Amino acid sequence: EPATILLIDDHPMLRTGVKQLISMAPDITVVGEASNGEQGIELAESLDPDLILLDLNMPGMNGLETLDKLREKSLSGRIVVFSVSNHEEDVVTALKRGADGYLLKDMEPEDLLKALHQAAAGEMVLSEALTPVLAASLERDVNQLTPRERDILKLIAQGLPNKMIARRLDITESTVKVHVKHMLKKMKLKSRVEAAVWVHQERIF
Repeated sequence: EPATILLIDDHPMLRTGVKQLISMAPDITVVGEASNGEQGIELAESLDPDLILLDLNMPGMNGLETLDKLREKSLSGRIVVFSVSNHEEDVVTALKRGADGYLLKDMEPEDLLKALHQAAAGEMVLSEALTPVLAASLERDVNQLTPRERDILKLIAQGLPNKMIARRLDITESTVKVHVKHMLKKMKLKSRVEAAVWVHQERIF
């Protein structure tokens, strides 16, 4: 079963290249497409895909607001935003706001494929460079987690993809997804990257 991807954009040339690359990676696949944030946000919660690709440059000049609304939803997957902004601080703001990654729209095809496959199906840990930054941005009642939720949190913090977590814990990805949503909600962590940083600072494990 290939990893699931939801595309939220209003940039045809971008969608084309992304869908072209995805069609050449047997283990990752597009499960939905939305041309505006309102549509995509509702689709994200219902499909609960492994990866949600969000265009921060759609009509409205409100990419961050759309990231916020998306992030308010109960999701177990990763969120990677696309933007034409080269402002270094924008990568930091996206991460602080709930994105697990940030990509420019001008990447070489092979570099974009590697990024897409990693985001949807590979291990993903935040760079040492941005780590101190999200750390500072970061109440959490860890004892409210069930054993399984703690095991889920520990592996999520390792940057492991759902298939790898499902296997290590001998549970289906469906179950992994259910636990990830519950755990993030209880710990008040906005994202999987936020969970890896929290666990790291606290050394809860």
